[PDB]
Amino acid sequence: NVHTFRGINGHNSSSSL
Repeated sequence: NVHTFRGINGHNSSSSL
């Protein structure tokens, strides 16, 4: 979920093509 789980590491590699 958006409110509880942030996602620092997940966005740093998935959003980087």
